[PDB]
Amino acid sequence: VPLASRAACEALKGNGDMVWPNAATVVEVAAWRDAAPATASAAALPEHCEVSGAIAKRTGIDGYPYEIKFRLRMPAEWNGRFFMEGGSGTNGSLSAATGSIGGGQIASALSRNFATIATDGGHDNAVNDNPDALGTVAFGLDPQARLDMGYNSYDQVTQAGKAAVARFYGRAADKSYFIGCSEGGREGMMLSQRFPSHYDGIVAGAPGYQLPKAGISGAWTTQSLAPAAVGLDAQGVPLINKSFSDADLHLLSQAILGTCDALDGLADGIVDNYRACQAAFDPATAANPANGQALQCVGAKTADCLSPVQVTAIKRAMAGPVNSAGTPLYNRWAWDAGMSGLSGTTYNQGWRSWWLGSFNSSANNAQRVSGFSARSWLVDFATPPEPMPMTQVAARMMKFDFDIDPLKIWATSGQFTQSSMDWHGATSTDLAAFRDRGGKMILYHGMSDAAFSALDTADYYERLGAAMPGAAGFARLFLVPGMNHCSGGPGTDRFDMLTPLVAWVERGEAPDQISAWSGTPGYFGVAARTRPLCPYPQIARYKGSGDINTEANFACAAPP
Ligand SMILES: [Ca+2]
Repeated sequence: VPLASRAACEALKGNGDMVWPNAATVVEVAAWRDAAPATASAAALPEHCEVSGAIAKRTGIDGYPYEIKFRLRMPAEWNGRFFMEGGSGTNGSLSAATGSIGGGQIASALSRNFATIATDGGHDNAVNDNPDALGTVAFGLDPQARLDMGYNSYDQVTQAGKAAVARFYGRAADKSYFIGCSEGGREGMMLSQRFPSHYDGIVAGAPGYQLPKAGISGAWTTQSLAPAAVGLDAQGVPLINKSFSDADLHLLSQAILGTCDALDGLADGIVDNYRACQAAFDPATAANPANGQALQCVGAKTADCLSPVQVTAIKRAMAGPVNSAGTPLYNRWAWDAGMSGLSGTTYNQGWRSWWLGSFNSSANNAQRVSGFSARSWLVDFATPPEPMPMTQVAARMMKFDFDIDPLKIWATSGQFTQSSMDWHGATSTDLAAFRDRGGKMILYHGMSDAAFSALDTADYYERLGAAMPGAAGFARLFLVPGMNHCSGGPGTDRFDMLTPLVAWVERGEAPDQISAWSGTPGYFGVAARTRPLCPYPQIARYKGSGDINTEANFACAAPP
């Protein structure tokens, strides 16, 4: 049976000789795939072996079925590297598994002759959909499905993929790479902390390393925004979406650019000096730079000012949750131009969908008010889980208690033997074993992400530098001004993180910069804008002359 062959693939399927690290591995599919042509939306895919199946098929304490699904793609002609893509939301879907590299790239890892694997995280959105437990978050009712969503799925699938690669090619992967954003960023940080030898290079974008506190931020932003809300929904809950119109947010963005844009030495619609900007900008006293007057309404509301009740609300929301002792429960958020943005008539919805939701609606549709995020908190991250009908959820965020409810992400209860911060949190700065075997980590984060605070990622990185002096030799953070959650918004949101990760791990060449470019250069009225991403705490500084949309006219440097 020759290696890297149609027969080697088929043989992975019986009483055949394949030895899985987990004896409860079942292969459903082992198929040979012809090389696929490039399309408008994807690079050409090489000829490869597709293996799909499931690990640890079992019944939950909720009577639902559970398994850890995986999909593995092993090219006939292999570059010797193994690649795993991270998830998003609460997972539950099995992707095509060509190896997404994020940063809006056309190319998959499979398109570069990597072996590629993905998992659903140990539940299935089609089968683990419980109308009495808020839908696709229903996995949280099973304790093991929690541990699988947190850490165990990624572990079992990594071991199984590497075993499948070793058998199919008759040698082990020279190096292994993981790339994820959001929940996938949490997974990459979890891997560096709990499974240091699983991956040699990790890219962790907009990482939910404190994901169980998102619901607490969410409750807070909701309660903070309820006073500026106009009108009610069917259940009598204020319409958080009506707190700010798209034009209102655009004004907020224009006022932030007014005080902050030029602090990097260049008026360009981009706040490169995020730190000077947080020191300098207060919506209660800043100028609307169009009419020279206070951003905050002196009299009645107009198009060209925001009301006191609105300034109060957004300020309280961005400061972040505290309990009655005044202990911070998450973190504060960065003022940035990416809270809105204009391309043609189109208003950036990227920022507002998280806390406010769509202005144009009879109902609340915010992620953190009534959407997936608030539901996930109640069923997945609170112990014990609080299932309820979907229409009670927004009310529950309004009547959330910052002294009782936050304790529940630290709590254990009956069969829930680990807290959500135990199994989902990835807060450890003990990365010595990762560092010392030659592991490299690239973190990136959009400054205008409303899912997770770029400044919370930065504080993790400060705490990593303090615990492990010299940390920049193995881990670097690239903050992206303007960028929303993983993509979108008025910034250079597009980049190839994979090439510089491979260079760091294999050649020891640290990224002093990473080229990025805007997916919507409409926001700056140009056809193209390219800029260096800079390693924290460095920022992009214009050299003094040249086209402002060209990366060669920018250096990475310390802030003034
Ligand atoms: Ca600027």
